[PDB]
Amino acid sequence: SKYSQDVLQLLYKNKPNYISGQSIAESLNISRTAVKKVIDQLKLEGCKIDSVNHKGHLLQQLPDIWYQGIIDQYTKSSALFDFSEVYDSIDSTQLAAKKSLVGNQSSFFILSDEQTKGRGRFNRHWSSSKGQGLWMSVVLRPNVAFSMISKFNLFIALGIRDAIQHFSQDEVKVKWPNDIYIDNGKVCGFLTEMVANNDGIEAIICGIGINLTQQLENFDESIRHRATSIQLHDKNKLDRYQFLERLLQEIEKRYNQFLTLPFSEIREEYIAASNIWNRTLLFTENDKQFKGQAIDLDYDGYLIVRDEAGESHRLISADIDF
Amino acid sequence: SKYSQDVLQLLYKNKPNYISGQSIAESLNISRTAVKKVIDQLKLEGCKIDSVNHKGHLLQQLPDIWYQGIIDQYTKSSALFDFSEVYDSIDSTQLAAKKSLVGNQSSFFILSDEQTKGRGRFNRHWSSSKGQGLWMSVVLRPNVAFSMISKFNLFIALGIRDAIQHFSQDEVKVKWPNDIYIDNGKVCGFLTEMVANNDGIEAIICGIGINLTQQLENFDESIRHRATSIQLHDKNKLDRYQFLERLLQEIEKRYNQFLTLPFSEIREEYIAASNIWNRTLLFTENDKQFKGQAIDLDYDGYLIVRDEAGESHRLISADIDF
Ligand SMILES: Nc1ncnc2c1ncn2[C@@H]1O[C@H](COP(=O)(O)OC(=O)CCCC[C@@H]2SC[C@@H]3NC(=O)N[C@@H]32)[C@@H](O)[C@H]1O
Ligand SMILES: Nc1ncnc2c1ncn2[C@@H]1O[C@H](COP(=O)(O)OC(=O)CCCC[C@@H]2SC[C@@H]3NC(=O)N[C@@H]32)[C@@H](O)[C@H]1O
Repeated sequence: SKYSQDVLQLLYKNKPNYISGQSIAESLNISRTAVKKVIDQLKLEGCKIDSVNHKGHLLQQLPDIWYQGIIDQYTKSSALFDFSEVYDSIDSTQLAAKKSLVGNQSSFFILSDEQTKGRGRFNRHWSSSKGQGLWMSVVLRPNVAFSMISKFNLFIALGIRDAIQHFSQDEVKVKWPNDIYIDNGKVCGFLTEMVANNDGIEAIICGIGINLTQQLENFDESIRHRATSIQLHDKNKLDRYQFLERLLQEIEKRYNQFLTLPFSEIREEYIAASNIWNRTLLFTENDKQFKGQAIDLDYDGYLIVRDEAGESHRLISADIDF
Repeated sequence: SKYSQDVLQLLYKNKPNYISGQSIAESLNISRTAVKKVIDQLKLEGCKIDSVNHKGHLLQQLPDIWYQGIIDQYTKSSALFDFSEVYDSIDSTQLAAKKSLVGNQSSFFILSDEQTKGRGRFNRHWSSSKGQGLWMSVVLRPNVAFSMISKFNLFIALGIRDAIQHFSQDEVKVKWPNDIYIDNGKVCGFLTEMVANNDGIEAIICGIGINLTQQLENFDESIRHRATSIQLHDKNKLDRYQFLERLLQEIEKRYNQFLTLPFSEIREEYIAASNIWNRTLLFTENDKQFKGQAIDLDYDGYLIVRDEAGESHRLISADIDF
């Protein structure tokens, strides 16, 4: 219905209290039976709504679906984001964000339940199943030189890792520059992009894909031995709204640090959060492949690497395989 | 008409020969009187078309209007550009290009007769009068690191300056990093932007605005003492199609050099093409202003400056006033 999101937003706003169907009807200026039909439909999609005679309706639990009405409350109370766009299915939130940022200076995020053309680094396929992960692009407006893109990427990683760690009983680690792991399984990839010129960044677009509720059978093919979801490491049901709220909080925290601190302030905590040390790594550089060991992360965020031939490299980015 | 661009493209294709109305009618599968009406309308907009009984029509001259039908011939025979978009009026070709490049790897350009929201560096107003200049954005796909943006900007300047110089009896000079001058008048501003991440450039967007046919009375306000058009320096009528063709050629030439040569190969020719030397310059850095002298352009394209206090600076970009 036209009014399903409005009814949902009133339910959400009123937690922990019940609201009457009559009160929702007066807010939206619709009949009481139209309100009943909307609530019957929301319950059908998987909202747990407790309805008690003479008292009204309490939203108790939301399904694994993004609702614009609820996300609207997340943005209303945000000091970072002006708005959000929520979709059931789209080609890519990253493409959507790149189009939406043009001609304005808004900060915003895009969420979609599904992507049909999700891409990672190097334009690799990113699997984005309906109702099973968080597929998001975040647009921000830092007043910084374009070379700061690498620094951003280091701060945001810790914010993502912290959010995931809150829901996982297992050790969550960063794999520089762009992956989050739990044990031997990738739970998240994120991709930082920019629109920039010589005078500065016009926008940062951070694409973030986090596996939330896949069982291993849901991972399909042979990323399976290499992939994991938060639910596989959580004894409790993972609630996507609880998670999103925690994630938005850590992103804002880490984004304020990016704006105000040198990377050297964060560098030790980043080292201790990393799973790249004391192991042989496979680097790919265009058509070249070589093995090496990561020996340090310098004060400017460059990986210091000693290859199998004994030669040192100082790398702003790489693609690393375990 | 639906067919005006098609008729125009056939006329253009057939130069220097006349084509009959009957032959245009058979190509487009329309009546002979529909062809006559299209030609009558094109003549009304300012096309000079010579019509002779029994023989047909020759396009002799186009007006100061961009026609998609003609621009289509420029792209068909291009080794650089896959397509173009031509508009009579748009907010900005730069905004249009930023939207159009998303989700593809095409190389292309956008032209508009007018812009209602033309912007330069720092989001300054760029005046874009209907029928008086070339207002263009070019999208290219160099396979390079994001830090190469500054180098691109140095090569393209010489290509623009060369094209303008061909139509001007006066000395055309580059004002680093982003302006082209004839004497004391700015004839052109260009703006290089990119979409990039740590793995490379996804697109370069070069916004190029060249004043073609303004009289001084057309410049309005008090940019007048500081602004000029190519026509004010040309004894001949300036033909925008001739100019565009020359400009596209020099851009491709200079873009191939960017891909294959170090800036040190071009550096002396850039110095000799510049009007910034042996004069006091005003620099603006955020809220700071200072005077200085440009003393050299280094091998990486950095301006070397000695300020009024005697201190040296090495600058990748600046905003300079005379
Ligand atoms: N759902 C998944 N979970 C764990 N691994 C996956 C996966 N789908 C694909 N993979 C594997 O991990 C690699 C991903 O490549 P990279 O390391 O280049 O690239 C990345 O790690 C980052 C992906 C960013 C995805 C988000 S989803 C929201 C936004 N919209 C987009 O379209 N993109 C962003 C693949 O080559 C696969 O082996
Ligand atoms: N038509 C004009 N001719 C000469 N000067 C002008 C002018 N309009 C404005 N100006 C002056 O020059 C300055 C322009 O600022 P900058 O130096 O920051 O910035 C530039 O020099 C570059 C402009 C790029 C314009 C093109 S037109 C096609 C494409 N689409 C766009 O929207 N933009 C690009 C202004 O502050 C004015 O003083």
